[PDB]
Amino acid sequence: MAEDGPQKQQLDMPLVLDQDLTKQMRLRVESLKQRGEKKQDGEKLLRPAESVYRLDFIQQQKLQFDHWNVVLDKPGKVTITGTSQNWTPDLTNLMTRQLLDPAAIFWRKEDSDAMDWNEADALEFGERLSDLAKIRKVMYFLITFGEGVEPANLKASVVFNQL
Repeated sequence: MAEDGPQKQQLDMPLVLDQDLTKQMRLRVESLKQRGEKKQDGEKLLRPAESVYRLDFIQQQKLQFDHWNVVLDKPGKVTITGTSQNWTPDLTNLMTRQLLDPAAIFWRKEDSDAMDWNEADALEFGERLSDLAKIRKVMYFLITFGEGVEPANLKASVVFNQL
């Protein structure tokens, strides 16, 4: 319950995964209800490399979109790709550099509670957030568990301080 802002309003909303992968994450909620025994929280499914980021639009306009601490059921990192709505993470994933893609990256190691945030790329993505004001209808983005590793179980967390 740490107060990130001057004790004002705090709006922290987690972000969901691609619908297919989310099929394994939300299925997690059911895992705890039926046989949540060996059903680990992560997503033990071999998926290509695409997680969507879906969250209602926090249309506060007083929104302090600041933290994008994203995690995986395993200490590691994941890649964030900012593309247009003509690119679906479900039908596509981290595409080449021909598409507009500012690659921002977050790395969370629990054996090393250190987070490496590549912002120069996320700064360009800062401009992408303004475009959100044009997609103010919802939050949608592309993600990809680094093909070869298992973040196909990325449970993201966003801590913003609402003004």
